Amino acid sequence: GFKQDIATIRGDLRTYAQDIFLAFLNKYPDERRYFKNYVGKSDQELKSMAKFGDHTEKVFNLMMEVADRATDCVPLASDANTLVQMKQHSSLTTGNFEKLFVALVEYMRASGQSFDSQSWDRFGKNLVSALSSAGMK
Amino acid sequence: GFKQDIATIRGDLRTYAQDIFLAFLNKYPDERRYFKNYVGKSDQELKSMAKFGDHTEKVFNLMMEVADRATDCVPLASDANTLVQMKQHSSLTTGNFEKLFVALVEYMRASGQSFDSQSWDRFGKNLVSALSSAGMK
Ligand code: HEM
Ligand code: HEM
Ligand SMILES: Oc1c(Br)cc(Br)cc1Br
Ligand SMILES: Oc1c(Br)cc(Br)cc1Br
Repeated sequence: GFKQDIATIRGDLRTYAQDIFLAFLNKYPDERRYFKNYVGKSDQELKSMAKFGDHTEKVFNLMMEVADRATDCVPLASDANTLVQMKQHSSLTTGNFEKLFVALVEYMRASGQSFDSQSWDRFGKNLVSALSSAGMK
Repeated sequence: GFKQDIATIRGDLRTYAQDIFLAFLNKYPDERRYFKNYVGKSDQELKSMAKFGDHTEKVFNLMMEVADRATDCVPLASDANTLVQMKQHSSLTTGNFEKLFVALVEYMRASGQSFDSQSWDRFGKNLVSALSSAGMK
């Protein structure tokens, strides 16, 4: 289930973080505009840039913390607030987060590995509601 | 489902509230010691008391609001805090609530009406967790 999925992802965090992030950018290419230093760079070029592996792992580490602190896929409002008031997220809307979770779920469903993808979808919906409540447009 | 069950209970609140609260007191007769003048009385006696129906309606009125404000059967922390801080609940521990929800779930399973009894069980467990988080012993 969802708790096992957190363990699966954490076990190989750098690989899953990179693969899911690239799945997100591939499905929604116009989203790459928010990551100016990744424009025009192939996947292998990205993975040789220190900040790409660092960014992505840290993003997914925080996502996994928020996921682990949730109850029945309902995140803490305090965690939603952290995400909204990060300077790096200042120009985002809940739609950018909905896109990430659509890509993450699609990726889970397409993988060899046995994810509770319904629960990630629900977590994503609950997180979007909470981001909105914490002031994200 | 859970959401509709809230509407079902609200639609015949004083009847369901008395029936469920009676199921609780009959399953756990020692729980009458937190209340005044309940011992030594049959169900019909209790239901003709001045205060029994009124008190018990007020309990279920609030229980249904807590359930309605929940997401995925997870109550709000502010609702848990209210229940912990109420002067009328100063003698209570989370075990008292656990027992109430066990009886409530067992009433729903036995009833002729189509309740989502698994969701009420989850809600009760999540409420006990939230009461603990809010500092109830
Ligand atoms: C739950 C979802 C997300 C979590 C947990 C999250 C977490 C983070 C974290 C922890 C950082 C800082 C990393 C660092 O400084 O090394 C960050 C940076 C950033 N995030 Fe988010 N993020 C989320 C969703 C998004 C989405 C949906 C977008 C855009 C579509 C976005 C765009 C950015 C950008 C542009 C940066 C700056 C790049 C960097 O220096 O790391 N993030 N994210
Ligand atoms: C979600 C569960 C519960 C809710 C929403 C709740 C709500 C309330 C409310 C609104 C009152 C005020 C009633 C009034 O003054 O008319 C109350 C009183 C009280 N409650 Fe709770 N309650 C809950 C669980 C419990 C449990 C598990 C116990 C004990 C086993 C308990 C014991 C009392 C007592 C002793 C009073 C005052 C005496 C009385 O009303 O007869 N309640 N409850
Ligand atoms: O910050 C994130 C982004 Br941007 C995309 C995906 Br997919 C996951 C996270 Br966390
Ligand atoms: O009002 C309640 C009483 Br009195 C006991 C249990 Br257990 C649960 C509720 Br709600």
